[PDB]
Amino acid sequence: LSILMLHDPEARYLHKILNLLPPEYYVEYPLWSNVVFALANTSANYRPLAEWFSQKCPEKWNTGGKEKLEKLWNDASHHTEKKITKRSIMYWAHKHAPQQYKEIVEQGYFSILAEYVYSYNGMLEHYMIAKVIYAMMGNKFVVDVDSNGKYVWFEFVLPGQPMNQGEIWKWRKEVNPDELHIYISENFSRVMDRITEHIKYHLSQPHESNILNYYKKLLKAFERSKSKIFNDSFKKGVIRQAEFLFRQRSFIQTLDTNPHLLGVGNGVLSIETIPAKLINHFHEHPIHQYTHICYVPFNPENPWTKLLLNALQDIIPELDARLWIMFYLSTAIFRGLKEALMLLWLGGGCNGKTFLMRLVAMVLGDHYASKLNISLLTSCRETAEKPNSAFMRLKGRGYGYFEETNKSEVLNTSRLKEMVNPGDVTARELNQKQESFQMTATMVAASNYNFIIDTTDHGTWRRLRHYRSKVKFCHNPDPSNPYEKKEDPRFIHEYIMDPDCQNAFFSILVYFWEKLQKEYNGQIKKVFCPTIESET
Amino acid sequence: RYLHKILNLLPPEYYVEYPLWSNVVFALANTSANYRPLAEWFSQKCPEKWNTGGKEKLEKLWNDASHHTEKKITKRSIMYWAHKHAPQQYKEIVEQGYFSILAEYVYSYNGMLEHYMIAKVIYAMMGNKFVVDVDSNGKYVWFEFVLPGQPMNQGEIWKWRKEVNPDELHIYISENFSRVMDRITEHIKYHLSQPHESNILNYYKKLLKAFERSKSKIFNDSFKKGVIRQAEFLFRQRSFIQTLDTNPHLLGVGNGVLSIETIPAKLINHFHEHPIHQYTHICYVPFNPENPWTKLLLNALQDIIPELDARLWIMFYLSTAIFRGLKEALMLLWLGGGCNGKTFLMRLVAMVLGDHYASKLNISLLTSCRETAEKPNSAFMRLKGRGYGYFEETNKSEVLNTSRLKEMVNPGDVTARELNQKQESFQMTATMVAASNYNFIIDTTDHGTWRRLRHYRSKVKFCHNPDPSNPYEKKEDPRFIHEYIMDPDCQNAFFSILVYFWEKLQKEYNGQIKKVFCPTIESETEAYRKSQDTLHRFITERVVESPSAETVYNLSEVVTAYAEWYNTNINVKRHIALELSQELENSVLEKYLQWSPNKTRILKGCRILHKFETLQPGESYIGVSCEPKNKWWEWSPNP
Amino acid sequence: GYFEETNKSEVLNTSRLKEMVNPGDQMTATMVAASNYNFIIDTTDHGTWRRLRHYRSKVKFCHNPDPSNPYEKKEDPRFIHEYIMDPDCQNAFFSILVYFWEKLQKEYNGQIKKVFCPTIESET
Amino acid sequence: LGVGNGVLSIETIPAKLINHFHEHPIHQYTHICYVPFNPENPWTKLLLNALQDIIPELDARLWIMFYLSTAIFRGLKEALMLLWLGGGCNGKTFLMRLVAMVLGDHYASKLNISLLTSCRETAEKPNSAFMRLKGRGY
DNA sequence: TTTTTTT
Ligand SMILES: Nc1ncnc2c1ncn2[C@@H]1O[C@H](COP(=O)(O)OP(=O)(O)NP(=O)(O)O)[C@@H](O)[C@H]1O
Ligand SMILES: Nc1ncnc2c1ncn2[C@@H]1O[C@H](COP(=O)(O)OP(=O)(O)NP(=O)(O)O)[C@@H](O)[C@H]1O
Ligand SMILES: Nc1ncnc2c1ncn2[C@@H]1O[C@H](COP(=O)(O)OP(=O)(O)NP(=O)(O)O)[C@@H](O)[C@H]1O
Repeated sequence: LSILMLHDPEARYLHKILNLLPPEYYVEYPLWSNVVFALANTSANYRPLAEWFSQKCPEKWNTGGKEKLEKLWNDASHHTEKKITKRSIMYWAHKHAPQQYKEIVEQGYFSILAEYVYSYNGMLEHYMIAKVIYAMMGNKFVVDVDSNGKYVWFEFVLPGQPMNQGEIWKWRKEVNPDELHIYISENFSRVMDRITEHIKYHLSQPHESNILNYYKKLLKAFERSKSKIFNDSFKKGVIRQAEFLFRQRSFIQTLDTNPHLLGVGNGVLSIETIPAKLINHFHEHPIHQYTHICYVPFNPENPWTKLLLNALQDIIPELDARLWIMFYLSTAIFRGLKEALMLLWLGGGCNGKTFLMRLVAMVLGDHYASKLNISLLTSCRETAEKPNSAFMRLKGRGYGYFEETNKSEVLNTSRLKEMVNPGDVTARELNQKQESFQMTATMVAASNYNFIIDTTDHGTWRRLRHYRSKVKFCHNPDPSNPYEKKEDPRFIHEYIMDPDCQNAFFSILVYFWEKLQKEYNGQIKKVFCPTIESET
Repeated sequence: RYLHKILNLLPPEYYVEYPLWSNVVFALANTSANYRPLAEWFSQKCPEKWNTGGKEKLEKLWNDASHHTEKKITKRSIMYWAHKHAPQQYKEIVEQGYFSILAEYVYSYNGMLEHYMIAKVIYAMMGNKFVVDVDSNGKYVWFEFVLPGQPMNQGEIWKWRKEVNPDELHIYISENFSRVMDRITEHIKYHLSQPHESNILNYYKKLLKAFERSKSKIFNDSFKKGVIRQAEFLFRQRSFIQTLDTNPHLLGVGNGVLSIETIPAKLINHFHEHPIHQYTHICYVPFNPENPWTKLLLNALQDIIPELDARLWIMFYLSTAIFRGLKEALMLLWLGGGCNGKTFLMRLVAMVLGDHYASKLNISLLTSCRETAEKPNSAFMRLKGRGYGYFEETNKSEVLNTSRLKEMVNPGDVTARELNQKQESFQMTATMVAASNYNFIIDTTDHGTWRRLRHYRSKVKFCHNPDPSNPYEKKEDPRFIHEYIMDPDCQNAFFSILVYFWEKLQKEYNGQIKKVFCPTIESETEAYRKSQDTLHRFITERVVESPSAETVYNLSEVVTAYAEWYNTNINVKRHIALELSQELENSVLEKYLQWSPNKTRILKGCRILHKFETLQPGESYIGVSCEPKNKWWEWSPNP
Repeated sequence: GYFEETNKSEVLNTSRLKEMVNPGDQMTATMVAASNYNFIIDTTDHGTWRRLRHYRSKVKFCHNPDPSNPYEKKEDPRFIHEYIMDPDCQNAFFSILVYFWEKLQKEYNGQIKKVFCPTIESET
Repeated sequence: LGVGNGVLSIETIPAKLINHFHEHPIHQYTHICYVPFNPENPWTKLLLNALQDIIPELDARLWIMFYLSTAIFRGLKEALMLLWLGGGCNGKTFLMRLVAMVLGDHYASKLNISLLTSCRETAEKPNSAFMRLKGRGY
């Protein structure tokens, strides 16, 4: 719901005061409505009644009594003879607990800035306004140091924002805090103006003995320092000093490490419990990478879902083989340690390869899936200090597919054991240090003739699976042959590029993952398919 | 004088106990490199037993302490002891100590403050928590000692962490330092409140105006950058990065520093002066067999290795992976058909040791590829400061070279570079374990090579579905690799097991794995060395004692026959005619090998088969043709 | 400079023997190469063979059985393990090296070809 | 030619030693100082006797000395190459090294026989040693 | 640190 909106820190400021109010307003009608009326007089933008619902009980005084208070708020928002100021709310907060009121208000943004202004005679520096900016904007930005030793910014993206598609409810990477710079020359300028008005009020007080000359000196110095907010070097120094306040020590190493959370085009998909849920609100899970596909729950009545299921029935005629292949491809959405399995798909001519495997790759995106070259499997390995950037193309992804065969390639079994087992793999990123990571990828290879397995040990044959396509796609020359069917080029030209088709296929994959988690205990060896076993 | 006050807050008990007295004496010797504050501390603690006499004996004891204990105790230990014994008194004195320095600078420079002044004050009040040193690239690097209440990464407690920038020190300047700066302002106001006299308040007014002008520089970014740049010369310790992780008896762990200097191993979870930077994520708990994870792991260890003596040997061998010092030149080959839990053990040891202390080494470094040592070669930098290396790759029955097996096994010195690094030299300190699926073929018969090689055969299979009544085949577990090796509690239990076995090795024997008696291992190694002698097999197979035979066999004929025999029976490979001649010369052939009138080695009679069968019937051929009772972890200390 | 690592009976090029022994362009290193099997010298040049000296050791250090042959003795491994890393042993050996340098400078005029040793000449 | 005591000018006979201010741009040099030829110098007499010993016949000695004297000139010269052959301990490897040493690193260089014997390649490969005789006369 | 060029 975002009861304390990150774009408005005055909501948090007022929620602290509403917590500070006595608990006599809790579970009662009359004075609760009086404070609601006063708060709507001060600011009628659905914020303070939401803070009332958050801090205190929303409707414990009367269940279903929300609409009466909404109508009272509407009557307050319309022209109202009485107009209660916020000073009544400060008076009630001071009446309930003076020391707690004082302790609450020292941590506010305005009090920090005013304390700096009064204690340093209107001279404002980088750390002071960096501290105020962190106080009022600290939940939306974060800083961390990467492997190269540079401070990197991250911003949480909210629905109303000039946002790149699919970035909502996630942390996006920033080389510079673009939003913070504008905020300093805009939102911060507004609060600076409030401090100017406060100084003018204290100037309007009587002269007393000598305080009025000090007040005019303070006003002159603060008016001199107020222009520094729009200066480029000052803003750069403020942002440089703010990197030590916005710093979170273990943010980058935690950034994409939960394999049960998947960034999607409308939020974060959580597959921790069945059924999978869509987090499209504020949360504390660090999520940076995503896929462009939006998650809609699986519904077979969707025309795209129906078309895709009919296509799946077309590609694999055997029911058990179709169920096994769907269960295997559903595990591509998981980026954790999975079972040591590998599927080899063999097809003669125009078959379902490059439509199905490419569909899985396009619904998972570049961060979660990749296309790999067959030189990683067939050619002999390179000396490990050479920076193999193709081997780094499966670091944090749960899906990989090979697609090229020259003429009955012979695959290196050492690379097969290295890239399939649930262990650690060491490799060097280009122009970077040699490092070890974890194998979390579901791997599929499509061939045209065959693969030669030189060895006959139990190690390479307990992790190898084989399937041969029984359907030939020849539209023009489609005979009575049952395994022969007429093709549509749209499946390779338009349907694989269509976002609705991709959304439907992603829903199918999530449904099959949940089916595997429900019927079995997520273990794919228990999937009893005689066709795949006999072909192997 | 400040340190004299710190010594004055020390209790009289520090002269009651002799070792604590000597520790403080050595600490003061590291402070002053003389005996003047040492003599002041002698007079403060005890002016009355030895009195003036024995002062030369006190200098002798100072010289003896300065050449002892190998660990530099310095100011920070005394400051910590003063905090522990007199915390409130410790809070004061220092509170005014830097306040006075700052006051001296303010009064002697008329309130105009610069980078070096506040850098000196900041060093006076944070010198025990930060350090600066120059690395190999010529850059000044900061290190911060991590305290328990801190925004701290996991496992970093009670250690030195590397900081690109002293972020904490920057905040300290705009926060803690600003507070002491205020105290100065309150002091100036007191002087101004004091009567003007002649123009003293005029001075206070001028000094005040200048100080309030310069007080706002503490929050300026360029000023703080200049202060931090000036503090790099004050926080600098000249031998820090070189000494950073060099004690092999100290190991960084997730709850502090584990010390295996003295049995039993101790967890330092308080202040210390040991330089420790690297660590493992595993927290150390003392060994307890009643723990369910520990009991499960010990059951797996008993089930994997059925004989007790070999189980004790491999456990004593793998316990030495926690030591990063000089160990015996050893290499263990574990051979099995991929159906045993040998592979479960190596990944477990690597995971409880971490990436700083263990690494995975490909078999390419032993089989074919040569060491460059002129390119970057980041792969050979993966055993620089680690105590464990395991080979977990076998393509198809790899043949390992003798040169690499003599290069990286013996405790010598090796030289390599890395990215942005020069050709630096380091020491081999890693316990090495190689997994074999098919076979390892030792092409030599060298006495020095075979003294460092150990072999043990896997005897237990594991299968998923069928699980027959075979005594040597049991059922596998889906979790043992997928869940039980990711679990932190299982890793903690296994690390406790490793520390217990290291302590057992140090107790029953003098840390030498040669003195450990395992007759099974000796019998297997002798059998493997007999099976790896291809020359003996060739002589037994193709050379038969032909009585009254006039067949003339010069070494060249034997060399050619053996070369065909080796290439045909063993892997095809090139041979040295001369070296082969010497090899066949040193064998039973000597009995039937004699010089010729032309001085040429010849084999009298002894017709060679030259083919299958075709052997001489006459004169036959030439080639001669416990139990664990209750707990297995502990055993006979003196079998 | 020293060569120690012998895999299997290394043959050695006469070119590099000519290049890296001669005082060409600057070589200032005393060079020792050790082997366990053989060095294959493929030449018969007089200029190459005069810069080569050969010595064959006559002592084998036996640990376990220790027979009573005068040319084999009982050894301790500490000489490789502990005694080479001790700073006091290193100081003593450096003192020995300096003493023998002074002895060479005194008894001869710093020329090692003037040192008379029939064993080395006979073995070479 | 830059020399250790100034500039040697061989534009006219006799060669002159510029040891004062001049407008000739000269950066590289050799460490050898130039003294005029004097056969009564003991080192010069020793070297002339060594040259008489190494090459016995007079005409070949004069020819080889004339050919080696053109190493101090850094311009276009005749297309010639001398092949000096011998059995054993000869005067070779001392005379050629002497010419290289008196000319220095800028004005002379040592080339390996791999430049001549074999392994001419496609010029994608750099061959790593052909600019070792960029601007030197020997 | 790569390109290279190791070959
Ligand atoms: N279920 C389907 N129904 C109808 N047409 C299909 C179906 N699946 C694929 N096609 C078409 O079949 C054609 C073959 O393309 P493609 O799938 O790339 O062949 P391929 O076997 O994967 N690769 P290749 O064998 O080298 O040509 C494409 O034009 C697709 O549009
Ligand atoms: N002590 C044990 N008792 C029973 N099963 C075990 C034990 N240790 C390991 N296993 C099982 O045996 C297998 C060992 O893991 P694995 O990664 O296959 O190494 P591996 O035996 O060498 N197989 P491979 O790498 O192909 O040679 C897993 O399935 C474990 O569940
Ligand atoms: N003029 C000379 N008078 C006497 N000795 C000389 C003279 N010139 C050279 N030598 C010596 O003769 C030896 C020949 O060595 P060197 O100058 O290398 O000729 P070389 O042909 O290269 N010998 P080699 O390397 O076997 O082919 C050296 O010891 C020289 O010092």
